[PDB]
Amino acid sequence: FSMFRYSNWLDKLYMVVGTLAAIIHGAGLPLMMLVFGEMTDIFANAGNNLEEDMTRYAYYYSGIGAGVLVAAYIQVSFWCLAAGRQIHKIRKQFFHAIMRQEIGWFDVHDVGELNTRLTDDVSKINEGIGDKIGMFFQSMATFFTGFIVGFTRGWKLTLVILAISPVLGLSAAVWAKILSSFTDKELLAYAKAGAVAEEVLAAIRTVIAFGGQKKELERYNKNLEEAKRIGIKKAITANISIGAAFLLIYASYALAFWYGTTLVLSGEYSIGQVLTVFFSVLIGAFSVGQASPSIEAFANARGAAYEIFKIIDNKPSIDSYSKSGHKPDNIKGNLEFRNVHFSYPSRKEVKILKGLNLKVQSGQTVALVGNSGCGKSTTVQLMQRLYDPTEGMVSVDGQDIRTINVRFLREIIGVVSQEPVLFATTIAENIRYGRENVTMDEIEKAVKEANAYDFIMKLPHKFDTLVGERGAQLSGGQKQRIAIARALVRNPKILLLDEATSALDTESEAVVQVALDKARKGRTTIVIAHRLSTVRNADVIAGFDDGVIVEKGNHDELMKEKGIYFKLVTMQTIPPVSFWRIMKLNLTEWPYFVVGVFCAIINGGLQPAFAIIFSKIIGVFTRIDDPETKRQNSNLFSLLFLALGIISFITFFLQGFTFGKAGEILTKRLRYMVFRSMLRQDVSWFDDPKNTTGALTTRLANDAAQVKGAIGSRLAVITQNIANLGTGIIISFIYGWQLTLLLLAIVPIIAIAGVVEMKMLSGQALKDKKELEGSGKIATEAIENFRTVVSLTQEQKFEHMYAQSLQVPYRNSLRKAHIFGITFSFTQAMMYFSYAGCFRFGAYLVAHKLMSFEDVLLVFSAVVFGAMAVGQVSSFAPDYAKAKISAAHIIMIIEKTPLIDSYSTEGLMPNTLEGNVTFGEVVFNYPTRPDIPVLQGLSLEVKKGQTLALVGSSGCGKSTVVQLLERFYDPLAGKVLLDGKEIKRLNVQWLRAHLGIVSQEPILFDCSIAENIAYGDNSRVVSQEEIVRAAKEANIHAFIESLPNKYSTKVGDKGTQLSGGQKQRIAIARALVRQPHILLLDEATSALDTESEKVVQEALDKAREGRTCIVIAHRLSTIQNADLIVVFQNGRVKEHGTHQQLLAQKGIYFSMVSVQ
Ligand SMILES: COc1ccc(CCN(C)CCC[C@](C#N)(c2ccc(OC)c(OC)c2)C(C)C)cc1OC
Ligand SMILES: Nc1ncnc2c1ncn2[C@@H]1O[C@H](COP(=O)(O)OP(=O)(O)OP(=O)(O)O)[C@@H](O)[C@H]1O
Ligand SMILES: Nc1ncnc2c1ncn2[C@@H]1O[C@H](COP(=O)(O)OP(=O)(O)OP(=O)(O)O)[C@@H](O)[C@H]1O
Ligand SMILES: [Mg+2]
Ligand SMILES: [Mg+2]
Repeated sequence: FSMFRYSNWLDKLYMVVGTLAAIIHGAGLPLMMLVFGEMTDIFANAGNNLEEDMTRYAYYYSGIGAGVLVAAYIQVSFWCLAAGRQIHKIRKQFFHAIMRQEIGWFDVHDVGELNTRLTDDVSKINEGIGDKIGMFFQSMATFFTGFIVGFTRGWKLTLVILAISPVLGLSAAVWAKILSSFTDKELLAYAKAGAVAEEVLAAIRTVIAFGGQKKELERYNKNLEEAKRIGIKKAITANISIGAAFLLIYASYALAFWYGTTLVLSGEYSIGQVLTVFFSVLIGAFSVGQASPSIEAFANARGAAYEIFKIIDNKPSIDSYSKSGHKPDNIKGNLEFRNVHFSYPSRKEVKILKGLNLKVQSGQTVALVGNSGCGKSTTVQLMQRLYDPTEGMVSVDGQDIRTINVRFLREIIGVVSQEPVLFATTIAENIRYGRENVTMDEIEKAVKEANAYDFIMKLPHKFDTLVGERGAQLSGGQKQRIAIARALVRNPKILLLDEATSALDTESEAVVQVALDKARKGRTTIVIAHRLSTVRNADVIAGFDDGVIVEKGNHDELMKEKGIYFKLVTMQTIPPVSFWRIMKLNLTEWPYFVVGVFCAIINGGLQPAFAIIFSKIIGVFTRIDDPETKRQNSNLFSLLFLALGIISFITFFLQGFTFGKAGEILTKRLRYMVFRSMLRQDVSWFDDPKNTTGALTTRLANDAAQVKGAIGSRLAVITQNIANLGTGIIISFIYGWQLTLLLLAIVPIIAIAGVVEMKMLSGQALKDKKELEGSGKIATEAIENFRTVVSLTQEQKFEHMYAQSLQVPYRNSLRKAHIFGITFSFTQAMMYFSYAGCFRFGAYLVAHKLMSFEDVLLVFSAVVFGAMAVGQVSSFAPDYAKAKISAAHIIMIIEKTPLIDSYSTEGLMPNTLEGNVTFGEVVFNYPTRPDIPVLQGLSLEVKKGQTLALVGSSGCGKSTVVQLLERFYDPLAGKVLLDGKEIKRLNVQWLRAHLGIVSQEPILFDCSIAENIAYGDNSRVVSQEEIVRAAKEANIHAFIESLPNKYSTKVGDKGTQLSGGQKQRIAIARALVRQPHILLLDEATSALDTESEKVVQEALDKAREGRTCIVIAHRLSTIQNADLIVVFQNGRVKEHGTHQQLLAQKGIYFSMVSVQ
């Protein structure tokens, strides 16, 4: 698919113009470098009126700069405009094709997947075809023209440098590869801690219940230590990579200078040729290096566009836009289904359509009946030509549906949905979606007919009341009535309705049926319902039989047939922070920083040195003296580069280690704190949806690289850049003030250029995303509702709406492209103009003997290359912004304290528990929904060694009394006391330990069963004999013994490797491990291996002595086996007493007992 662009041949011309502009820019840059070589050559010749020659050279520079400006502007602007046009056209085509797809197609592919496809794949195509291609062409042109210039102006020096450059390229690529490998290794290493934390957090309730936080913390600490080791290895790898790159480039500089000095000293081509060839070839090498991102982006776009086109290329089986069918004018009611054989393509194996015979005459209110899953609604669905008949015949008025206008057919048949979908627009908007030619008079008549006026009239702008998100504005009965009105507005020839009002309420069903069946003489009707009333009104009713109709007759005929109809009838009855505070790594890295900065400063001083040293290697030739001594002097500088490069390397190496450790240590310590901080938190905190277990895990994981960068990387980059630029500026001022001042006041233009470019890129991205979302609202609202859309045959109208929503931001995109192109062209031409002005001024000074030409080169190179290196390093280190906000979030979380400090040693800790509990007036309001109280201040009490049972209502806090008993919260109002001990005053540790809570679905860590059982008895060692005794008590010791490896078996995740009953028994045994004085069990019986469940319940009862057990269950006999029972009614204790007294009374307990 090398040619994946297919739109607007004129756009092809625009793209070719952009390509030519890219070639021009690429050729231009080394052309500027060659002109620099010539200027240097003339400057050196002047070592003996020069100003004129300098002015001529400056004129050449200005011409090339203007050419560069125009060429870069053309490149970026033309490519971006072409991309905008291409993306607009392809997005329109893609949405239209999606609308064209078949119902089966949309069913097969996930709707969310396709919506995300539209949202993201097109944008990725744009990004990979927008401008990066222009950059690729420009880089290729720069490489080729650099080589051409090097060859033209030199043969030997060019050859040596071209033979050297691949070494540097290979070294850089190899270092990148090893860095990526180390990245993968570090990810895999930390995955262990990640899994540990995920398991712990997923079991936060049980984790806090068993007080095993310490063990999990220790394991996480060990994993974190391993991950820190690997991360430090990665950091040293990356830093040594950068150092090796610096060493290679400086070695290239040194060898180039040595060879060039050898040549020029030999009377060969002058120094200017050396400078031009060296710089041009080096720039070519770096550009061919920079080429890669464009290729990567284009490959990603290749893949995405391949998928998109494959979606587009698929010609559908049914083409709603195709008008190759016959469109009769007068439609006479006559429906024929003959041996309709077919199935759901989703699972073609089944055959729901097992052939069907049915003939309906005109003006018949036919109806279908049958058991759920008999395909009664599938017949109607096929009636709309939503699917195709695998083997059979379907026709209306004696003509095959396939041989008729698909769009016309679908618009000549009206349908009603059991759960109608309504377009998220005004009531008038919804009616228009139903049909635009309503004239608003028949619309009002239909609105009146459907009996939907109260909801419409009450709402603001009665006839134009909008529908909120997902139809929350109107009522379900209102929604059904609106749907019926919309269907009727089309005045179809065949109505197909299912569950008119059989979803939630029947009150509006009477009016709905009255209005629907009222006007059906000229509109044949198919009705699917689930109530006897709707069945009775049927005129001709057909019963379904395995996708076949056996019973066919009226109500009386069906009743006399004694079919399934009669069977049913009888059965029918972002806080901020301070950089000073954030530097917590002081406690750790204080011995580290002093090293790194010292190294970093040296590196900051390394680059400016290269300037002055380089300057001297030029100055040595500019001097008229030029004796043989220079041959020695050149060496004195040449080898320096080599040594200099080593220095450049060496510091980084050291800098890698120290800082690599400094950050790495933090990654450990911070984690070891934050996770702990998370554990020392109340259950309510986790209850917040924001603190989602997965989200908390990710934050615990995806923050090391953020905080490390914010603390260390930011400081290192700031010190390095500051040292480098300050050294350069100060040295320049020492050796020059005029050119120094001009350059210092000119560089900020470049700084503004770069900053504005980045800011414009970010802002344009955000704005484009915003407008794209504005259009995607319409797109998704017209994709998630695809079935009802095709039923409405309004696809074209939604296509026009999306076309408008895209035309709105298309112009904005084009204008943004133009603006970005102009800004980029200015940024690129600024450097050329600055070189022109700086060298013109340098001549204007040296001619007046104000500054040595060597001094001019010194100042220029120092300042400009310092700016370049500073920008590069700044763009190298991790971003401060995201790192800063991540540090803020983690600081907020770690510093945040709980309302109940489980680690607080103070608290009433009586030696022994009395087994007395009294919960009175305890009002429970969950922090998730504090406006929805769950406990109504119920009243209850249990004595020592007393077994109580609950009769709470569904989702009324029946089990919450254990939850509150678990101390996972605090009583909002009222009181709960244990053995006359203040629950608030009771130490959280002691209370949590002394209670044997049993959860409704007790989770277990995926480790050895021995550890899982042992972990319950925290704060002490539980001998294997105690574990065996507990397992026998829970009736699990025998099962474990039969299991190979006994208690050492690696229990599968969530206990999957073991039977659910086995897992519950293991959890009960663990609970019994702590020999709890007061215990709680919640829905532990269910059915649960009814024999095994009964055995477990019997064992628990046998071990109920010497402990008070609070039991919540759905088994009648277990509740009766309790010592006492407490009823619940909206959080109110209706009654409390024994089984006999409770049953005798008229209380809900008797009815519940009679239920089973
Ligand atoms: C990266 O793109 C460019 C590269 C070079 C140039 C101009 C001429 N260069 C020979 C000097 C600048 C590049 C420079 C060197 N040498 C350099 C850049 C990046 C580096 O990190 C990989 C580096 O150290 C290895 C050195 C100097 C900053 C010290 C302009 C550029 O902008 C287009
Ligand atoms: N996308 C689907 N792919 C496969 N089977 C499906 C799909 N949607 C529904 N089904 C099932 O296929 C059968 C089609 O039944 P259909 O609804 O058309 O008729 P019905 O007699 O009114 O039954 P029901 O209303 O209980 O589904 C049902 O068993 C339904 O659950
Ligand atoms: N952390 C929480 N935040 C908000 N609501 C909660 C929370 N935990 C439970 N609930 C709600 O409290 C009720 C659960 O209480 P409880 O389990 O004691 O009653 P239940 O009758 O045994 O429950 P179920 O009918 O679910 O088996 C449900 O409404 C549940 O939505
Ligand atoms: Mg159905
Ligand atoms: Mg419950």
